[PDB]
Formats: sequence, structure tokens, C-alpha cells
Amino acid sequence: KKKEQLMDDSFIGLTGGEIFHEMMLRHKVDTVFGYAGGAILPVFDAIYNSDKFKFVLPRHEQGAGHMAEGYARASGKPGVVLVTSGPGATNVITPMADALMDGVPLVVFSGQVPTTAIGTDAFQEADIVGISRSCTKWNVMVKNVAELPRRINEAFEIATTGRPGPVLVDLPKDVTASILRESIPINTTLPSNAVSEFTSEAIKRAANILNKAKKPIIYAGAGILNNEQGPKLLKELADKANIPVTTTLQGLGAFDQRDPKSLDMLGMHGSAAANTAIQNADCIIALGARFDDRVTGNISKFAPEAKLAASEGRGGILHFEISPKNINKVVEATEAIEGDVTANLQSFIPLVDSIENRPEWFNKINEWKKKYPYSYQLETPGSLIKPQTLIKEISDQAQTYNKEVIVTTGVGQHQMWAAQHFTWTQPRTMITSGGLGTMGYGLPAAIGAQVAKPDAIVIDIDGDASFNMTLTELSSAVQAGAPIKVCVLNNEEQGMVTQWQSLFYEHRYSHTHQSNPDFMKLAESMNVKGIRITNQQELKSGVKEFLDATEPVLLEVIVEKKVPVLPMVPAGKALDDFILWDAEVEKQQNDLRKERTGGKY
Amino acid sequence: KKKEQLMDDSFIGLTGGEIFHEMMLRHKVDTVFGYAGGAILPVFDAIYNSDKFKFVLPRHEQGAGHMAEGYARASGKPGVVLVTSGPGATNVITPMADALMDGVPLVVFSGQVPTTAIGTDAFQEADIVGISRSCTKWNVMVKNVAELPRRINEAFEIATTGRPGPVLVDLPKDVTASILRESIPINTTLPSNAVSEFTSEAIKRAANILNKAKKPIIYAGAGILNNEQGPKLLKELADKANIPVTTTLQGLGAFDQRDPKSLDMLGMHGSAAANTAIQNADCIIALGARFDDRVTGNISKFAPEAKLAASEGRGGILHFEISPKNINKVVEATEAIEGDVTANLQSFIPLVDSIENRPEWFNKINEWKKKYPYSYQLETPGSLIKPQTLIKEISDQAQTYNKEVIVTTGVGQHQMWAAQHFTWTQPRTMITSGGLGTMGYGLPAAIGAQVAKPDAIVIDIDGDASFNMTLTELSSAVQAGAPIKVCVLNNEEQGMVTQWQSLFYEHRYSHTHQSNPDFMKLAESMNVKGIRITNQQELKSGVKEFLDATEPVLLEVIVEKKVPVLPMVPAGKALDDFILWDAEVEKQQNDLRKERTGGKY
Amino acid sequence: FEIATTGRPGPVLVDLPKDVTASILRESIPINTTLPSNAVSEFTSEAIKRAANILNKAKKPIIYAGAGILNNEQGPKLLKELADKANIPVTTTLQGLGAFDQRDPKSLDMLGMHGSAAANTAIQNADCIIALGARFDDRVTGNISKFAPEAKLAASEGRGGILHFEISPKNINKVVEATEAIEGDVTANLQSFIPLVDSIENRPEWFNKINEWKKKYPY
Ligand SMILES: Cc1cc2nc3c(=O)[nH]c(=O)nc-3n(C[C@H](O)[C@H](O)[C@H](O)COP(=O)(O)OP(=O)(O)OC[C@H]3O[C@@H](n4cnc5c(N)ncnc54)[C@H](O)[C@@H]3O)c2cc1C
Ligand SMILES: Cc1cc2nc3c(=O)[nH]c(=O)nc-3n(C[C@H](O)[C@H](O)[C@H](O)COP(=O)(O)OP(=O)(O)OC[C@H]3O[C@@H](n4cnc5c(N)ncnc54)[C@H](O)[C@@H]3O)c2cc1C
Ligand SMILES: Cc1cc2nc3c(=O)[nH]c(=O)nc-3n(C[C@H](O)[C@H](O)[C@H](O)COP(=O)(O)OP(=O)(O)OC[C@H]3O[C@@H](n4cnc5c(N)ncnc54)[C@H](O)[C@@H]3O)c2cc1C
Ligand SMILES: COc1cnc(OC)n2nc(NS(=O)(=O)c3c(OCC(F)F)cccc3C(F)(F)F)nc12
Ligand SMILES: COc1cnc(OC)n2nc(NS(=O)(=O)c3c(OCC(F)F)cccc3C(F)(F)F)nc12
Ligand SMILES: C/C(NCc1cnc(C)nc1N)=C(/S)CCOP(=O)([O-])OP(=O)([O-])O
Ligand SMILES: C/C(NCc1cnc(C)nc1N)=C(/S)CCOP(=O)([O-])OP(=O)([O-])O
Ligand SMILES: [K+]
Ligand SMILES: [K+]
Ligand SMILES: [Mg+2]
Ligand SMILES: [Mg+2]
Repeated sequence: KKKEQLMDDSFIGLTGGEIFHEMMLRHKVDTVFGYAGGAILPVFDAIYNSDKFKFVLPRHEQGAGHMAEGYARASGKPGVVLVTSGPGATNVITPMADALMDGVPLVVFSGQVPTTAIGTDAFQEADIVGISRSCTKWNVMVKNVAELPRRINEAFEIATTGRPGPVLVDLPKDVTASILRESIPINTTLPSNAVSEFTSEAIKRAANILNKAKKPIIYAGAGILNNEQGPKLLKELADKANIPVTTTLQGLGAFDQRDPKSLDMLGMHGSAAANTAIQNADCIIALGARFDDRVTGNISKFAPEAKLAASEGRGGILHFEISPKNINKVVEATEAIEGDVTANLQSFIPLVDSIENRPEWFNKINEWKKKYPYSYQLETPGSLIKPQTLIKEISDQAQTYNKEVIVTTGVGQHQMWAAQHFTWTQPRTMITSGGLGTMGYGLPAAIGAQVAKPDAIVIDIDGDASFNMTLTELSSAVQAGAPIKVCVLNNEEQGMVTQWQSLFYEHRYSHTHQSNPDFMKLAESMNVKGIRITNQQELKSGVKEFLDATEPVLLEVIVEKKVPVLPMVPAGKALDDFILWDAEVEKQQNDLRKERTGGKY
Repeated sequence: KKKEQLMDDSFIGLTGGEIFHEMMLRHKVDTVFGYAGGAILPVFDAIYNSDKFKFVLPRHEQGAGHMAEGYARASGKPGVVLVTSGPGATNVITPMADALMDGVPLVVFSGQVPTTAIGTDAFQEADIVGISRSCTKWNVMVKNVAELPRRINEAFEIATTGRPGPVLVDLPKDVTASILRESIPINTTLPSNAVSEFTSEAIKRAANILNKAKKPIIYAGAGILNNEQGPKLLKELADKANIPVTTTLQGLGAFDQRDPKSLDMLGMHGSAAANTAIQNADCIIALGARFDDRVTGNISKFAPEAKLAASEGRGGILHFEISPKNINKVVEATEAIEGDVTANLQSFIPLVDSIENRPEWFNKINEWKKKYPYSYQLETPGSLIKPQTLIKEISDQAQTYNKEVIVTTGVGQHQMWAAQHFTWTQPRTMITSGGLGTMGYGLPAAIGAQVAKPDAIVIDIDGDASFNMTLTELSSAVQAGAPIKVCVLNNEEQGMVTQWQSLFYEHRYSHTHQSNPDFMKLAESMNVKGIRITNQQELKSGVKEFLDATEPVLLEVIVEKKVPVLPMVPAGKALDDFILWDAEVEKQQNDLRKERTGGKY
Repeated sequence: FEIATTGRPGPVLVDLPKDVTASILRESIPINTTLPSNAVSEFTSEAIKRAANILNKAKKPIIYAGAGILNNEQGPKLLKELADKANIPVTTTLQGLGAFDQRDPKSLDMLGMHGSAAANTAIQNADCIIALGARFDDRVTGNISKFAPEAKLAASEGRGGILHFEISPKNINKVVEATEAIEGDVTANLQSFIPLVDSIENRPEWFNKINEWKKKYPY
């Protein structure tokens, strides 16, 4: 009688495909991104005309992958991908690697050739379990239909726990076509569903360290976004102990940048005020951030004041991190607090002393913010639109709609300028490829985010070269009914690469100018509204038309070429050893570039 | 003095990037396909404005990969790819897997993060050596500049010997930026530069078997194309011993299909005459073909007459194969002849008896060819153009120019119809993704083939869904000056998948209808000539304008929807258990489809 | 434990970090994880019927039995029942030794590199080979292209061949092509096989050869 209670017969008679369908329902999947093919056909037949979730069809499986990423980052739910064997599966490798580097919960289901054909170099056979091993948290090949529910449960659990990340489940055609003939453990048919004394002591110790600090700073990242209460507790800590807050690129929106305590973004292209502050802080509170090499600058020269404080027992680095692999990986933590940062903050904050004022510290911070704004060369009569100005215009106008605003980007200068010049205020509103840094990410990510948030304004701030990578997915946006807003910053160059070529290779631009299509005729061919802004006098009204649109829309803006992103901490330099914008220096750079290229650039 | 003669000092003082450049020259590389990025910048600076080879810039690294494949298959030279780390490298995974499955010599050079940053989850770091291990013959990461020339030599050698295939060489940024300070063995600075008694005896034994055969057949594949004399010796053998010849998809063009001895293509969608002949042959001469599962049909039921003949010592299977892994992998060879098929044919043919006539065998063969043409439902008044007719029109008109004609394809029905209805006569004129079967292959492969053969007519016969995958590379064709000819068979469906859904899933079309852009406005946006054929009366003049064009051109043809590719040997059936076209059956299928879909399809 | 003991049995390894085994369980776990464990496909059933019809035609059958028959207590019993019913000589591998009573007149002893020349001669001349839980290892088959000529001829003429009872798909058609492959536990499949096999009283010609070979090929 007990055995009957622990076994389940309800799936008997169903195909593997039909069992897949049922398990999607039980895992509350409301959206699937995918593309059909021979090996995955039994699953596609099972989900035929399903009213249980929305299916989104891209033009390319890489599109499906990045869409699912955008969906996951906007919603906080795992992004589900369904593709066929061989090239269908190998086409998702870049999105999987992308999701691993940025901690994105992705569940990839790939069709596979029949088990009778595996290992024979069969039609459309790829060793995707072998290939994807390094770009997934975990993967598996299902070998019989009886274990399919269990493997699906395991995939979703692994993808969404610890540091979230991609998993892949390989589905042989004869398994998904086969019918379950036996009962299975009832726990495998259902999804899911205290603090260690060691961590509790670490938290108490961390509190005592912070209570001594005279120059504290919070360094917050993507981890704080993986709980709804995250930003709330971050604000509570900063308010109680009176601490300035800087964030990573992936942490943007975790803290209200309108708050006086906001130091904006830190790192290679972050605020020099933020970079100066972290180099001078005696206590660094790292909340869900991994000390990436775009953030720390030269590692041996990173955070000198905090390391000194640690040695003198009056400060140091307090690292709230969920993955042991990323604790003491780059920098030694004075105290490591393992687990979910939000949960641990609940225990941390009541032990932290309330502080009214920090006159000396905040005097320095206010002085640094004043002398280190995001300065750049403004428009002049007759000049092209400056890309920094464009971003500001979009940020100002977008904030006046009574809708949430979500931003995705491509990779390059436009991405950095978007990060710098938007005013970030809400969690999960910056959706950008940071770790892997995949060009082409912007458009499909926007589609995925728009599907997750149908009532949001979703803006893809894209580069012309990045947009070229995946522009076929415009048709996908129309077919999905996703009214995304794409803004292409057209500088007719791979700007981020030409910046480095100008700086380190004496203006030798080696293969960094790709030809662009006519973006207005392209938009027309894709059945998308097109807007082109070519001069300063069209900027305001053009951006308004862009944002007022109630349909998918592509905005092209002609912007100044050969303009560097500043500030910049060059590779190998300390975080406070930065290059700042200077008008006279820019003019000299222009003359030098003109001379060296014979007036071509 | 001897040591001075064996060491070389000539590269001392050069950066790794400059050494790469020199080694490309020494390997007679005339074309490089690639895309820049941070990790590979030292190499791009070294090849800046090089007049030693043509550089081709795609819009996407997958484009570079498939272009290099098309280049390699058209030219017989290795296709060289140059990309950056991370997403640049992961984007080449599908082309590498593609090249492995189809035996294409591909040399991929990928930038990598500095050695000081490897294994730290660095900016744009992917474990590409781990990821690409299953989709390359061999890969390596260069760890110091002194070993760079040797690794480049090894890569080219491995890629082009045995069964050709892809290799990857990983290039850390600090290695390519570093300068060679020491002498290296002089053999590493230069590229390169008898039959075993066992094989010789096998050849003699194989000859004696063929000299007994009463119903011989040649089964020829891609391997015969890997030597310039290949097709010549194939013809010499067939003529001398009077043997009918069938080829694989990848073998198309190895034998002049106008020859009476031609049995056309065999396999799942091959001629029923070819399939019948191989099932009844007492001796099968396999020349550079791997008995793939799209060719053999049900393996246990494959070649019954040849297996009987082997057991009775009067025939069997004679396998000329260069890779031991593919000998006795699928079917047992009666005699295995290891090595280059063309070289071994030179030893084989003089031992083979000359034969004047085979009255009985060729009477059967001629009868089979007569009753098994590639039949289909012809146009009727007012109907759309039939896709089979379109292919015939292009084949007939293309053959009247005084230029070589090279065909690339996408993947699906159009691919099979192209294979069936073109008349193949010349080697290396069918460039198609067969093993992996990658949609999106057609356009970039055409660009690569066109660059390899600037005086050739290059036609991409593409599907609408396949073309959507990589249509951004149209801009790439213009920028490269490659006057490719793209013909999109627009049936507004994933036809190959709907064929299987009609056949096995009762006309349940699950997510197999993607929306298409306006292909004429698309062509215009890409600065490409556009032609649209919508009815029967525009077919001839439209195809002529297509072929007469001296610029990149996109032709869209509206063709009949929901038409199956026939003949068809269903998966699991014997090669001679095929479905044939029948007019009445097609009509009944149409009525059934109409009823089941409520008149929607 | 499940993986080690199912399919073809084999080794598994479980790695146990010191701090895991020293740590204390503080949370409830699914009750199924706290307990160990605890029909024939139509495809296999048809293969079995087909295999029976092939054996019922055979004039020179031989059983080639290996370690697989030992992985069920009823294994040797069913092997003997089959051999007795259809009157078939039995040879075994090194790992199959003890599966068949070698005192039985139908015993051909061990085959292979150092096996009986009587067993080796018999398998090279048999028109039907019944492989029971054996993997055609290279110490057993001799030269693969020259292995079992009479059984391959019989298969081509539709009057015999190789009938392979094997639990692991990886070892089916790995070395030699099976005329019929019967997937699953050999003992369980024999229960379905034997009632379809015709009872045979004598094989005068075949057993005359076998007895002659045993006489001239002692150890
Ligand atoms: C062109 C370019 C320029 C760039 N320049 C910059 C720059 O100037 N500044 C900058 O900041 N970035 C920059 N980057 C991005 C950079 O590379 C990284 O992607 C980014 O800094 C990572 O931020 P993160 O640590 O907050 O997020 P992640 O990489 O996702 O790390 C989050 C950390 O928090 C942990 N974590 C996750 N969930 C939890 C939880 N629930 N509880 C506790 N811990 C958790 C994770 O395990 C991980 O260790 C740039 C990228 C590009 C493409
Ligand atoms: C939708 C679709 C349908 C298809 N249907 C068919 C079909 O009906 N018919 C068909 O034929 N194909 C079909 N295919 C293609 C099929 O999958 C294989 O790609 C193709 O049959 C392989 O042909 P091949 O053996 O000649 O080439 P390869 O796969 O390249 O094999 C060549 C063999 O020759 C060997 N070799 C290479 N060089 C030499 C040398 N110098 N000397 C000796 N040996 C050498 C190689 O090692 C290899 O074993 C289809 C593909 C698709 C996408
Ligand atoms: C010096 C030396 C000399 C040797 N010479 C010989 C020789 O002359 N003759 C000889 O026979 N061996 C010889 N061997 C041993 C030989 O190498 C192999 O180990 C042996 O032949 C394997 O026998 P086997 O196939 O029965 O067992 P296994 O290797 O264990 O194969 C058993 C097969 O049955 C399958 N199976 C397992 N369980 C089941 C089940 N429940 N139902 C169905 N199928 C199942 C397995 O998957 C496997 O395919 C020699 C070894 C040495 C060291
Ligand atoms: C050209 O072959 C196919 C074309 N289009 C297809 O669906 C749209 N399929 N679907 C299959 N399935 S298959 O034939 O059993 C098969 C396959 O068949 C093995 C044998 F049963 F023929 C081997 C490897 C892969 C596949 C795959 F992935 F395609 F399913 N083959 C094709
Ligand atoms: C945002 O960082 C870059 C943007 N654009 C670039 O070139 C177009 N590069 N180039 C680099 N080189 S890097 O800084 O030494 C570096 C890197 O730096 C390590 C340390 F020296 F900072 C770590 C991992 C990869 C790279 C890579 F691949 F980008 F070279 N970084 C960027
Ligand atoms: C080539 C390159 N980076 C290397 C590279 C190569 N390939 C891929 C898939 N991704 C990346 N990041 C950049 S950042 C160029 C970006 O050009 P852009 O899209 O027009 O943006 P912008 O000009 O504003 O810098
Ligand atoms: C989806 C699919 N195959 C599965 C698939 C999925 N994804 C990739 C990258 N490649 C393949 N082969 C086909 S063949 C559809 C082909 O549609 P088509 O390009 O319009 O050609 P056609 O309609 O003539 O069959
Ligand atoms: K800001
Ligand atoms: K033809
Ligand atoms: Mg740009
Ligand atoms: Mg189509």
C-alpha cells in the first residue's frame, strides 16, 4: 500500500513528447523559444497548438537562445529553449556560453538522433553533451522515457539554484517518440517543492568590522537582483550605516542612481569618482559581485586602503557570495559570507550600527563626484549628433511615460555610453551581455524581454556592427507581436575596436569598417516602422516619434565617428589610474588621426 | 656549424602576429575570412593592409566559417578563418562541426585572452579548446611565440591529410603581442615539403573479385574529388570494365551524368533506378564514400545480392577508403583498400579485365532508368510554378554560358530538388551541407566559392527558411565584390519538415511556418539587384535576367506549397522499398490535407 | 547501486568529500531517495519469433554461450532446456565456463584462441549460431572477416545466421552483424524463445561430424 503511494501511473500511455509537455506545465513555463527539425519532431507534435504556453519562433537558433536569455533576465524565470539535433543544437552554443558567464538561468532542450544511431556519425548528429560541457552548469542525455521527468526536474533545479546558469538536456528521437509503459517514482513527476553556525559567526564578525569602518563603500552586482527583496535590503543597509553605493554593469538598477549616496558604475569605463572611492575605502562590502577583470583594474594594485585596514584589523573586504568557486578566486575576502546575499543581509543589518553622519568621508565623495562627471565634447554648429547626447535624450524622454522601461544593448561603445548616461532606478532594467560580451545580443534579448514584460517599453540600444550580426530577427519580433524599440547608433564603424586601434596601434584601422545596409529600407522589408535621425535639429522630435510608436520600430541615428569612451582605465593599470576627457586632447587626437590616415578618418 | 644550419634566426624580432602573417604566405594562403576583436588585435595589426592575401569580412563569424567552407570545397585549398576570443570563437562552432561531418579542410585561428588571465572566467574567455574538441580533427593552444610556426604547420598538415577536416589553433593575446627572442628549428619555419604490401595484396584480391562480377556497380562519393585525377580514373575504370555509376549527394559532379552509364544519385531521395541497382548488384565498388545512413537505407537489408556473392566467393563490397575509422564501420567490406582512392585506382585498373558488353545487366539497368524517372506533378493552367520545373529551367539556361557553374544550397526540399534536377558534369560544382545539414549554409558558402572562383557563375539555390538564417551576409557579398546569384524558392514554409508532418503527423504543422520579409525590398536595402518571379509566364525571362546579371542578384520565385520530394525511402526501410510519385495519390493527399486543416493548407 | 547492477553490470565510483561526510543533515529529503529499488517490447517480441523460425530451419546449429547467461539464476537451466529441446551442441567462452555441464555429450568445451579445435571447427561450419550473453571478443572470433563462414552464407540464403541475445545495445552489431538481435536479459528472452522452437529428436549427420571432431581434437 505504501509502494502504491510512492509510485505514479498517471504518465503511462503518454509519449516522451507528451510527458515533456506536461512537465513544462508543472514547472510553470509560460514561454518557449525554439525551432523545429527531424530529431525533435515528436516533441513538436506533442506541443502542437498548445494553449498552455506561448511559443516564439526566431529565424535562427542563436536568436532563440538570446531571446530566452532576455526573457530570463527580465522575468527572473528560467528561459526555455527547444531545438533539433546537430546544427540546431550547435547554434545555441554561443547563447549557452553567454548565459554561463552572466549567470542566466537557461534550460536548453535539444533533439538528438535515435539512440540506435548515436556514435555512428549519423545524419545531423553532433556530440552536444561533449561540446556544451564547458558552457553549461550541467548537461545530460536522456536514455529512456522513464527517466525523462526526473531529468527535467534536475535541469530546472540546477539552472535556478546557486549561481543561476544554463543547462542542456539531450533528447533522442526514439526516446521522445517512445511510450511510457511503467510506473515511476511519484517525486520525479513533481518539481520542488537554516543558516550554518559557521556562516552566522562570519556574519557577526563582518558586522563588527563594518562597525569600525570610517570609509565604507558598497560594491553591488547582479547577485542582489536574484531576490525581489534584494534592492530593498541594499537600500536599508546603505541608509542605516550611511554608505555610498557603486554597482557593476550587471548591477545597474539595483540602486536608485538619483540618491545622493549613488557613486554610479565602477570599472574600466565607470565613473572616476566610483573608482577613486573604492581605491580609498577602508571597508568594501561586496554584494553579489565577482571581482571581474573589467572592474578591479590591476589586481595587485586594487583596493589598497581596504587591504591595509584588514592588516590593521579595522576594515577589509566583506564578500557576500552564493558560489564557493567565486569566493577568494580573485581577491582575498576578510570575511566570506556564503549563501544568498539577500537572506544573509537580513541577518547582517540588525547587527550593524546605525550611523547619522560621515562628514569627512562624504566630503571627499561629494568632491570626487563634482570633479569627475561623465564629460565629453558637446555638439558644435553643423556637427553630427554626439552619441552621449543621444543616450541622454532617450533616457530623459523615456522616463516620462507611465510604463516600466527596459534597456537591452549590443556590445561596444554604444553599450558603455548607455550604461553611463541612462539614469538607472529599477531592478532588471539593464539587460546586456557582460561576461562573454556577445555582439548581436541586443535585438533578440529585447524580443525576449518584451515577451516577458508585454506592458513595458523595451529599448535595444545597439551598434551598427552588432545589429548586423542578428538583424534577421526583426521578422521574429513582428511575428511574435513584440513592439520592441531598436535604436541603432550608426557610426559606420566597429567603434570599440577603432578606439583601441587609435590608442595602441597608431590609427591603423585593420578591417574594422563593415558596410551597412540601408536601415530604413531594411525596416520596411521586415514590416517594421523606420525612423532616421541625421542632424541635431531632428534629435528631439525623432526620439519622441520613436518612443510614441505602438508597433515594432527601428530608429537609425547618424552619430559622430571616432569618439572614445571616457573615462578609461587601460588594461594593466590601477583602478584610479584613469584617462579623463579633455577638449584640447581630443582636438589634438583628431588632427593626428587626420594626418596619419591622409584625411580618410 | 651543423647546429647553425638546423636553427633559424630569421623570425627573431618579429611579433607573434607578424610571424602568423609570414607563415600564411609560406602556406600559400591567398584568402582569409575573419572578424576582429580585443584578443586577436595583435594579429589584425600585423596583417594591416597586407597585399599578400585577400581579407573577407562577413557580418557574423558563422558567416566567415561557412564562407571558408565554400572556399575550400570550390578550390581544394584549406579555408582559413581568423576570429577573436569568446563569442567570436563560439560563433564558429557550427561551421567547424559542419566541416568535420563533410570532410572540409578548415583552419580556424581564434584569439584567446592573455595567458595571465586564462582560467579566471576572464573578459570574453571561452574554453574553445574544450568546446571544439568534438568538432575538430585536432586543436591546440599556443603557449609561447617560439612554438607558433610549428603549430601552424601542424594545423595545415592535419587539416589537409587523411580525410580532410577542421582544426583550431588558439592564440593568446600576450603570445601574439610578444616578440620572438630566440632561434627556432628551421624545419618549423617551413611547410611540407610507397604502397604497403598488405594493401597491394588487397588490391590484387579486389581485382580478381571484380573480374568475376556479372552485375557490378560503382558507388562513388566525395573522396574521389580530393584528387584532380579522381574523376578521370573513375571514368577509366567504368569504361574499361563497363560498369554503371551512382554517386552520393557529395559525389555529384564526379561522373558525367550525360553518360549512359550514369545511374544518378542514390539514397533516401535518390533515383529508384540507382537504389534498385545497388540492391541487386553482385559487386559494389565503393570509391571515397562512407555508407552514411541517408544512403544505405535499412542497414540489415542493404545490398543483399553483394553479401550473397561475397559468401559464395563471386563478389562483394570493395571499399577504397583513406580513413581506417570508416572502414568496416557500417558495413563489412569484402576487401578494404586503405589510402587515397585515386592513387589506389592507378594500381587497381591495370589488374581489371577489359569488358565489351554486359547485355543482361545493362538491359535491367536501362529498364530501371526508363521506369524510374524523377516524375512529379507538372504545372496546370493558373497553378503556381512547380519547384522541380524551376530547377530544370535554371539548369538548362546556366549550361549555355561559357563559364564554369558552381551550385551551393541551403537545407531542405529545395536542396534535394537541386540535387535531382540539375545535370551534374564537373567536379566540385555541388557545394552543399550534407552530414550536419546546416540551414543558412547556402549564401555564405556561395560567397566563399565565388571568391575562390572569380570567373565562375555561382548559384545559391536556397529555401526561404534557410535564407532567413543568414541573410545579413548579403552586405558581405557586395563588400567583397562577389557577384553571387541567390535564388530563393519561396514556398513560405519549412517544406522538408512539413513533408514529414504531412506524412507522419496527420498534417499537424507545428511551428513550421515562419514569416518572410519582402525579399525585393531586402535586396534593395542590401544594395543587391532584385528579381521576383510570381507566375509561369515569367519563369523563362526571369531566370535569364537572373543569369545575365553581372552583379550580386537575389531572385525570389513563388513556388507550389506542400509538395513532397519523391522518390523517398522512409527511415527504417530497405533501399528498394521506396515511395514513388503518383498523380492520383497526390490529388488525394491534397484533398485530405485541405479537409484536415479546414482549408488552411 | 542501480547502475552497477543493471544492464551489463559494471563498476561505478562515488566520490565523498571529507566535509560532506562529516557534515550533519539538517533538512528533510524525498522519501524515495532513502529507499533502494524496489514488459517485452513488440519490437523484441517480433525479433524473437523471427529468430525461432530461423532456428527451426537450421541443420547445423550451435550455441555460443558466455558470461551473460550467468547473470540470472535460471540462466544455465534455460540454456540446458534449449539445447535439449532442439538438440544443439554447446560451446562457451572462458567467462562462460560452468554455464553448461561439460560432462554432457553435447558439450563442445571452450572456443577461441586456446579453446578446443573441435569447438572452433564446429562454429566455423555451423549454419546457425545462437549467441547467449557473449560479446564476440577478439580472443574468441579469430580473424573477423573469416569468422563463421557457413552462418553468413546461411543468412544470405535465408536458412540460418547469427541470433544474438544481448542486454547492451552497444555490443549488438559491434563486431559481427546479427541476423536477428534480441535485446534484453538473455534468460528472460529465452523463456519466450524456447516455446517457439521446434523439438528435435536427432541430428545424425551434424552430430556425426561433431563426435568425429571431438575424437580427433582432444587437449
Ligand atoms: C565592452 C565591455 C566593457 C565592460 N566594462 C565594464 C565596466 O567598466 N564596469 C563593469 O562593472 N562591468 C564592465 N563590463 C562587464 C564585465 O565584464 C562583467 O560582466 C560585469 O562587471 C559583471 O558584473 P557582476 O559581478 O555584478 O555580475 P556577475 O558576473 O553575474 O557576478 C555575480 C556574482 O554574484 C554571485 N551571485 C549570484 N547570485 C547570488 C545570490 N543570490 N547571492 C549571492 N551571490 C550571488 C554570482 O555567483 C557571481 O559571483 C564590460 C563588458 C563589456 C562587453
Ligand atoms: C535533407 C538531406 C537529405 C539527404 N539525402 C541524401 C540522399 O538521398 N543521398 C545521398 O547520397 N546523400 C543524402 N544526404 C547527404 C548525406 O547525409 C551525406 O552527407 C552524404 O551521403 C555523404 O556522401 P559521401 O559519403 O560521398 O561524402 P563524405 O561524407 O564526405 O564521405 C567521404 C568518404 O570518403 C573518404 N575519403 C575522403 N577522402 C578520400 C580519399 N582521398 N581517398 C579515399 N577516401 C577518401 C572519407 O574519409 C569518407 O569516408 C542528405 C542530406 C540532407 C541535408
Ligand atoms: C591469456 C588469455 C587468453 C584468453 N583466451 C581466450 C579463449 O581462448 N577463449 C575465450 O573464450 N576467452 C579467452 N580469453 C578471455 C577473453 O578475452 C574474454 O574475456 C572472454 O572471451 C569474454 O567472454 P564473454 O563474452 O562470455 O564475457 P563478457 O566479456 O563479460 O561479455 C558478456 C556479454 O554478455 C552481455 N550480457 C551481460 N549480461 C547479460 C544478460 N543478463 N543478458 C544478456 N546479455 C548479457 C554483456 O553485455 C556482454 O556483451 C582469454 C583471456 C586471457 C587473459
Ligand atoms: C533527410 O532526412 C530527414 C529529413 N527531414 C526530416 O524531418 C523534417 N527527417 N527526420 C528524420 N528522422 S530519422 O530518419 O529517423 C534520423 C536518422 O534515421 C536513422 C534511421 F532510422 F534511418 C538518423 C539520424 C537522425 C535522424 C533525425 F535526426 F533526422 F531524426 N530524418 C529526416
Ligand atoms: C572592454 O575591454 C575591451 C574592449 N575593447 C577591446 O579591444 C577592441 N579590448 N581589448 C582588451 N584586451 S585585454 O584587456 O588585455 C583582455 C583582458 O585584460 C586582462 C588585464 F590585462 F586587464 C582579459 C581578458 C580578455 C582581454 C581581451 F580579450 F579583450 F583582449 N580588452 C578590451
Ligand atoms: C568587433 C567588436 N568586438 C569583438 C566581438 C566580435 N564578435 C562578437 C560576436 N562579439 C564581439 N564582442 C566590437 S565591440 C565592435 C562593436 O561595433 P558596434 O556594434 O558598431 O558598436 P560601437 O561602434 O558603438 O562600438
Ligand atoms: C527546419 C529544417 N531542418 C532542421 C534544421 C534546423 N536548424 C538548422 C540550423 N538546420 C536544420 N537542418 C528544415 S530542413 C526547413 C527548411 O526549410 P526551407 O529552408 O524553406 O527549405 P524547403 O522549404 O525547400 O524545405
Ligand atoms: K548613470
Ligand atoms: K540529375
Ligand atoms: Mg558602430
Ligand atoms: Mg521553404
